[PDB]
Amino acid sequence: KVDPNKIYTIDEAAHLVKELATAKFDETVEVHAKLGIDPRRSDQNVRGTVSLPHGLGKQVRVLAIAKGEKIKEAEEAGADYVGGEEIIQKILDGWMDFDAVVATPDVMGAVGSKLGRILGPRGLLPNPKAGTVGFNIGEIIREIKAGRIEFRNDKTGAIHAPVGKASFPPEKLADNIRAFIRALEAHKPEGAKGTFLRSVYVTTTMVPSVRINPHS
Ligand SMILES: [Cl-]
Repeated sequence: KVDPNKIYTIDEAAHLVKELATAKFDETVEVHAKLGIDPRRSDQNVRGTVSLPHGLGKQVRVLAIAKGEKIKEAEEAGADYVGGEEIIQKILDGWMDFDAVVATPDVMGAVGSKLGRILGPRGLLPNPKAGTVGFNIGEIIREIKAGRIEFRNDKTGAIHAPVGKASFPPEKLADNIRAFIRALEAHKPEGAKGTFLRSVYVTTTMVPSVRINPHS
């Protein structure tokens, strides 16, 4: 009960995420967008933050994956669950309990290579360009906690970012996308070519993609 032909309004995807929302887990919503830009040229590489008016949810429980001291830095940041390969294994074991995952570059080769089949479809997979991956584990642990998200230029000019969860009532979820969008829009360079937002798409684990009208 999804139409490939159809282009969806921000509201229409929003209600459609809930239709398809399963109760076995609360799914993070993500907006994906093709930015008309050329990442090759450095001037349109887009970097910017926005505060989702309702955030990622209010009691955001964070899983930090890291090595070294940055593990302590991560539980002194106030992370609800910290760890290392033990933590990965406790996921493969089948433990999904967290609302968010963040990580240092250091472990990403392992987290990327192992957790990808599991975290990714649920929008729990750390990405540096979602501002969930970095050596400053402290800021990310708080910013994500503070509900602030930062987009970064993908290599092909994609962008992703968590917009919140499928349990959100849909109007509250709509406000998030337009918000992220509005702050996404703000960052177009001056010498950019045709329309800044080429394609934008809503996703969850049950809606592999919708294409939306970002101005609706
Ligand atoms: Cl179901």
